[PDB]
Parts: sequence; structure tokens; C-alpha cells
Amino acid sequence: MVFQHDIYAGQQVLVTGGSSGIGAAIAMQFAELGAEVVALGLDADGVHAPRHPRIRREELDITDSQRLQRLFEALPRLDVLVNNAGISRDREEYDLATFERVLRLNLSAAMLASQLARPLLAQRGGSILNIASMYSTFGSADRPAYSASKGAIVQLTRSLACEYAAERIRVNAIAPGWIDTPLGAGLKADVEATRRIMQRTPLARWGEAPEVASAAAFLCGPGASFVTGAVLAVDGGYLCA
Amino acid sequence: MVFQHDIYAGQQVLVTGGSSGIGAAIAMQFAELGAEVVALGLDADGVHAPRHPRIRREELDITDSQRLQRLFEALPRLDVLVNNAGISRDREEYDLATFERVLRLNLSAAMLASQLARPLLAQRGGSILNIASMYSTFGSADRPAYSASKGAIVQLTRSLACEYAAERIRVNAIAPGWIDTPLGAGLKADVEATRRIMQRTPLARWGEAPEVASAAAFLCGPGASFVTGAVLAVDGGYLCA
Repeated sequence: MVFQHDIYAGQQVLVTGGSSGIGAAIAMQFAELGAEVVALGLDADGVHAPRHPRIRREELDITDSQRLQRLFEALPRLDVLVNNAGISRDREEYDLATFERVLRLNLSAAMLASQLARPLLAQRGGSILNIASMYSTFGSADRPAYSASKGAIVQLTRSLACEYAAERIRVNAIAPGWIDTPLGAGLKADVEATRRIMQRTPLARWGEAPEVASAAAFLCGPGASFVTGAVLAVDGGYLCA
Repeated sequence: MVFQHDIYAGQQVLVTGGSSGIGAAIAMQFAELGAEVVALGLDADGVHAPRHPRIRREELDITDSQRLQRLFEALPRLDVLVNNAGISRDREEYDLATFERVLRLNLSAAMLASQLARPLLAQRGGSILNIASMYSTFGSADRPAYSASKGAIVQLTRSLACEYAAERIRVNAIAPGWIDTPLGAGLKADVEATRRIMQRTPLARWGEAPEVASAAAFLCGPGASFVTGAVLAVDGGYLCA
């Protein structure tokens, strides 16, 4: 519908946090454009997992560093890495152990995945896509670790863009807005939060996972050949209001 | 060969500053994807003007407000407006008359074009794309008016994104890096400036006009349905270095 149907034919994509929500939508979008995709995450065969003949679903806790490494070492090729895995524990993040747990998943795992992907991405060139947030810009009183981690991810995106460019690897990020996923269906149960969000969103609706996925397919392809170190907001205007 | 070949079939696009460089490449990219395009600018039949049976070239000084209005009133539809018209007079911009001339073309003309486009864009929805710069972020000692104007263009993008959202018009910008066009072939004649730029560009090359154009084709289409008020850097990493 937007992209030609086999623009990623013969390529391999890996999506962390690929078993639901934005990750699942990203996995599906690359698969539908011809890519073989490995979707990594917890509850790999759950209701929301991406099902497609070109998507291999893998149960893996990406904080298990040694297990992650073995998976990467088994891949014969990799053209695109999407670091989508992320969690928040909301106000529990004020506890230091919980703060560090959030950073370990959201930041450390992305750093490790990027370094493990790097030699494969260097073979023909390729790309890395990280997932940022409205909380890469705004603070969050209710999730300080999640906000810290998303500020970190933007700078890691910029740093690795500089480091990996000589190997023809581009590194970008998407900052999604308020995306309606089953991950946060309780936020809609909060009428007040919803009204506030909608009031500050020019498009006056929730974003959806496939809208993040279409931006992913662009940024990781040949139409974005001069795009590196960039953060693209996909937020219905929320950052502007 | 990234987008479906008739994704803009039946639509109408207007590109200001369409008669050379990035503007010409933008016009051509929409035309190749099925759009009818009006390309406006000075020297409309010059050597660098975009030649295509779906591109109507019009000689028009867009600071001539009344003439601009008549052109818009004659269009039966408009789906996409690209405000690419922009100039710099380098250090002459320290002279106030010249400063204001640069602002008038780069900012005021974009404001007027947007307002004239608005009723047509509202009919079925559509989009506006503005052109920012590295000098929306960095200052420029050598072109203070150009830099000011490009900071202004980013805030205009954000402001009109908020205003126009209820008419289903999205408003975004591209911040190009250093793009090799015959418009600025003299900057390459400067070996020192080139070395300084290349040293700060992770991809270690000039950008090409069609690379900006592919980004335009994404931002102005259905793959960017939740993207408004956004600035996308197309700069080979320059902002990161």
C-alpha cells in the first residue's frame, strides 16, 4: 500500500520486544515487505505475537546476555536490528534496584544487541532502529527510570551513529507518542489522563502500532540512505502543544 | 524503487522553489509516484528545472502575494504543499534590508503559501512540508538571517501543525544537511569548508537531492499518518558530531 512489496526480500531483521505491541507491528511490517524476521521476547506464542510465514518467534529474556550472544552468533546474516524492548515499573522506579532493572532492559540490552549485531550489519551495511519516547523530551515524575532510559537511548543512538557510520550502518530512533496498545490499556481506564493527552494531541486520537511500524520500514530502507543519528517523532503533534 | 509506484496517483502537489536543486528533485519524486506537480520558481525553464510531462513549471516570484493567490485560486485541488523556496545572502545579511528580504522569502512566503493552500488541503486532508536546515540548530555567523529564518520555520511548522490538525492537514519539516546541488557548487570549490564539513559528517559524504526527496515522499504520505509537527534530519549524521 505505501511501500513496494519486496523491498526487503532476501534480508534478515531482528526485533527485540517483538512479541506484542509496537514490536509485533514492526515485525509484521518488515515480514510483509519480504524480510525474514526474528521476533524476540517474552510470551513468544501469546495472543499478540506476530504470526507470519517469514517471522520466527523466539522466547528469550534479552537481559540474559550469554543467551542473547548465542542467538546472534547463530544468525547467518542481519540487515536490520530493531531495539524495541522496553519496560516501566512506574513509581516503583524510585527504588534503586527497580531503577537499575529498567535501565538494564531499556538501555544495556540495546547496547549489547547493537554490538552483537554490528559485525553482521557491517557485512553489506544495514541499520539499527531504537525506540525512544515522549519521555526522551518531557520528564516523568511517575517513571524517572523510564524517562532516564529514553534520554539515554537518544544519546546512544547519536553516539553509535557516529561510531558505526564507517561500516555503512545507520542508527536512528523513533519517539512514539501515546500509542494505544494492550501494554497500557489501563491508561485509557484513567479518564483524566486520557482527556489530558487528547487535549494536548493536535490529531486528537491515540496513535497505533502500525503507524510506528510504517515509519520503521522507511527509516531502515534505501529511501533513508542519508538518514543517521535521527530521532523521528511519531506522536500526533503532542510534542508541539 | 521504495514506494508503491502510484501512491500519489490522482493527487496534486505544489513545490515552491521548484526550479533547481532539492525542489526539482522533490517535484520529480512526487511526479514519478503518480502526482500532478506544479513547480514554482525563478528561471523556471533553466538548465536545472525539472522536466516531466506531469510537472507544470511556473515562473513566479512567491513574494508577489497577489500573483501567488491567483495561482492557488486556479487550482481545482491540492493535496501536498512543499515550502522549499529559500535564499541566503551570506554576510550581506548583516544589512537590515537584506536581513528582512531573506526573512520575507524564507518565512513570510511559506506562511502565505500555507494559508493559501489551507482550504484546498482541508477538503480531503493533506500535508505541508517545510525545509529547515542544520542552521535551525547551529547558529551561523556568516548567515544570521538564514539561521533566524530556519529557526522560525521550525516553530511555524509546529504552530501550524497545531492549528491545521482539525482539518486533517499534517505539517512537517526536513532539516537537510549538506546537499551537493549545482545551487552551491562553489562551496565545494572551497577546500577548507569542505574538509570541515566532512570531518563533522559521520557518513563522510555530501547528501544528494533525491535522498531529501525520498524523505519528502514518506512524510507527505499515509505511512506518516501519525506524524505531524515533526522535523526529520536528513544530514548524514552531521547534527551528532
